[PDB]
Amino acid sequence: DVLDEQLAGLAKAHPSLTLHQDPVYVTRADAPVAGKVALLSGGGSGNEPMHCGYIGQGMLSGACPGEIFTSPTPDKIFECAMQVDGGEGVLLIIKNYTGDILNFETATELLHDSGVKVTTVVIDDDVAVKDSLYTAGRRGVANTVLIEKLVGAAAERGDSLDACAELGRKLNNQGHSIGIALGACLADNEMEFGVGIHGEPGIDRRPFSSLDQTVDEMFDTLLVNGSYHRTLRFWDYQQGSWQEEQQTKQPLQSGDRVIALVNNLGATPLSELYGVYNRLTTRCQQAGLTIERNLIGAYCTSLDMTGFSITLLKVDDETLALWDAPVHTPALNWGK
Amino acid sequence: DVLDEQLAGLAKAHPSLTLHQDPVYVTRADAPVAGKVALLSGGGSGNEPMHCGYIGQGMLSGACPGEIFTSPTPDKIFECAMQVDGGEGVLLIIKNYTGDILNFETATELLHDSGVKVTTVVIDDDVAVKDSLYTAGRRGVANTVLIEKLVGAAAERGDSLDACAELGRKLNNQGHSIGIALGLADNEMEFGVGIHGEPGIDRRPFSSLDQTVDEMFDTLLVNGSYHRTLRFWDYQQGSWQEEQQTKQPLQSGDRVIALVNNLGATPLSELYGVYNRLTTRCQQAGLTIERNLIGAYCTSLDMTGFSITLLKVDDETLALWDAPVHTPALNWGK
Repeated sequence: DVLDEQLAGLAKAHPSLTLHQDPVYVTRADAPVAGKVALLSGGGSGNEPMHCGYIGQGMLSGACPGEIFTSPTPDKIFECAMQVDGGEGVLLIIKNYTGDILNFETATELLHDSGVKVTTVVIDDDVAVKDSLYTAGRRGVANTVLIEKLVGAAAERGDSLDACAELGRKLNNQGHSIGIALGACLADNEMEFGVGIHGEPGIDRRPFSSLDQTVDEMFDTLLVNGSYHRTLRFWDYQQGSWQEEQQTKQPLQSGDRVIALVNNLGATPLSELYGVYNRLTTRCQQAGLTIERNLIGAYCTSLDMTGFSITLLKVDDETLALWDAPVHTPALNWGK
Repeated sequence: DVLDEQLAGLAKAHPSLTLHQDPVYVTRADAPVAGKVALLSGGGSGNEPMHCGYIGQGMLSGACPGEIFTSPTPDKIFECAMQVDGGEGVLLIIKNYTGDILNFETATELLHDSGVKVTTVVIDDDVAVKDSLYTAGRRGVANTVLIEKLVGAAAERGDSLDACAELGRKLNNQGHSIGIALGLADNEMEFGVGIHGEPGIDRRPFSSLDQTVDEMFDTLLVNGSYHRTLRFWDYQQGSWQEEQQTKQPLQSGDRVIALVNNLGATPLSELYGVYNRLTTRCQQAGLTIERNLIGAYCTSLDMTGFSITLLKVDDETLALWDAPVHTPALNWGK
């Protein structure tokens, strides 16, 4: 009942979104938007504003909330995708959770069989742990926000479904996150190091010394666990089947230009995030990493968890242009 | 050196801001902005993004933070005002705490004597408690954000200092806030809490979110009417002037802006729940919500709780609301 109230609250607060019922999902009020690739994502509730706060021009066409930390069911994704298709196809952005993979796969196959041009982007940016509670491989966390915006800008520009997907998968290979918690959504002055956004265990528990030192070791870990080989699955709409792809991520390195997301996991004071950004900037400078753009705030939460995550995404000039492009969502608003 | 690191983080993240040192204050990087009334505010650290996240075009020209929950010293205010004045004068916005009142007063008077056209707007929107720990009269809370935007838009349009101050004062007489905290024992809430952790009306039980909103909404109505004396700087006379003023409660036919504000550690999903119930009570009482803001706009560090603010508006102030704003915490328009 409280999930419904929250969803009705979102709809009343934002007349530019439409709350659908039977089954439940959220789209832009003007969807289907003709002439442009539609972008869709979704996942459990409890990560707000992800994803419902990112519905609007220059970002998501729609999103399908599940129950708390629980993948939406495939009827929500299918119907939402049908709702948002504007004749150019629908790109599904999927965080690497087993329930999310399972459910978005089911929908995608069926959408293709229903005549909708579709393909998929998997997000696996969390560098901490391989094969956590609900994940085969690495977890999909805050970098999803950054990809949704960048791919959103590409779609809004009028790039083909293939160009959008390719951009998303490439950005996926160059984004790197890690989170810490000081309290659950742990002993005294002890942090869960490398925590995930649905309450999952991290690398371990360790002492929390200071914000600066916590940041140093988060930063170091981005570098140390940066290298990553794995197989991902994507929908080939030409062949009309799942295709296994082997991709390797390279660590960030001196010379790289980055977007930095310093993200509140739920209950960290905002002053402290600037303290985190301050230390992050110093460590990037010393490594030869140039932070070109940043976001600081509550973008990918875990209910009321006390902690924060850091995300660094390699970018170029073309990507910065996509960053700087307009976006109009509840949670991210700039440009004309 | 946490506070210093934090402010350094802010200057690094926002090249559109200048962090000044000796004394410490923040301004727009293009301050002084000639041709417009400058807006300045300040207060203790710990209410972020209030105030430094409100520095930019269409809102504040600068801000003066203090220590944790502690008024900025008058040197910061004096120096910030001087830095931001663009020849059209400086409007100081002040939340009603005794240390804020004194230090702002000290700076306002000295500024006038140093040749700066200056006046003041005092914020006392918290309906909960008269004479809290650090306040004579009513506490100044999240309506500050709404006034700072609306007055910010008026300044940016080119309204005079007098017109800007008069608008600020009128809005302060039409805006109504209350907050609650859950962190207190099991399922208990501090009702009518402040943003520095001052006591509320009492401790009471927390039954449900909807029930909490209902009682917050009722209190906005019940404590709506308020008469008190406020002091402002008359720059024509060169003196403090007292004015007896009265707020009317919210009533049927009123149109309002709503701010559902995170006091620090409330999940965003829950604020939409609050907003849902708030609209229901508003519509039931014949109040129209025209615009809304939901999120973390006036915090109290990592407090578990939230506040509701309702500000009566008309067509003219809606136009000021819709006007561009470009700050770290509020960004829209061309």
